[PDB]
Amino acid sequence: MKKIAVFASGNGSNFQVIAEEFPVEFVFSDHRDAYVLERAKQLGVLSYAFELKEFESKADYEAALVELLEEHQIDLVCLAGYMKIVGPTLLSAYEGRIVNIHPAYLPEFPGAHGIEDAWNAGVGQSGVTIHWVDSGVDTGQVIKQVRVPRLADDTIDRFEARIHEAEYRLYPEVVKALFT
Ligand SMILES: [Cl-]
Ligand SMILES: [Cl-]
Ligand SMILES: [Cl-]
Repeated sequence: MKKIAVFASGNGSNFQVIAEEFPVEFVFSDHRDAYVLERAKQLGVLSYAFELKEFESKADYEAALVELLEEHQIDLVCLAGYMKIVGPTLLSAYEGRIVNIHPAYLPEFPGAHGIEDAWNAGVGQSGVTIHWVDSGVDTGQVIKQVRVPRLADDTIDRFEARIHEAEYRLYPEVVKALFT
């Protein structure tokens, strides 16, 4: 059985869902004040945290990540709200072992704010994409994709909530197939 690690930069809502249905070795955050650390404390999940400011370069930053992953014998790294590009240091160690979820029907609206990009565009449907991570930005092999509709009386809050709910149901399903 694979040992799973989770990277979350913010609220860590996806981490909450994963940790409830899958045993998580530990969860990392690039923000020492992220709320995902609070959830880990409540779920009894090990949690590490260090910022980019504490390193000379991004290479040294990702070097600490690799050492941390290798120490816990991590077999799969789930990016659940990790708002940072995966550099070559981390890719060289965990190529084809890193999955990521994206609040957009790739390759439509890639980036950090795929929700706002799709909402400002006026497209009738967005989606949720779970894929592998390579050198490119959101250009990995797609594992699972679903469409998320846009309503008439939809605010940016109502629309964002529909995407996140789609993420909470899709992520455990995809991991369930990859976990074993
Ligand atoms: Cl999240
Ligand atoms: Cl997200
Ligand atoms: Cl993303």
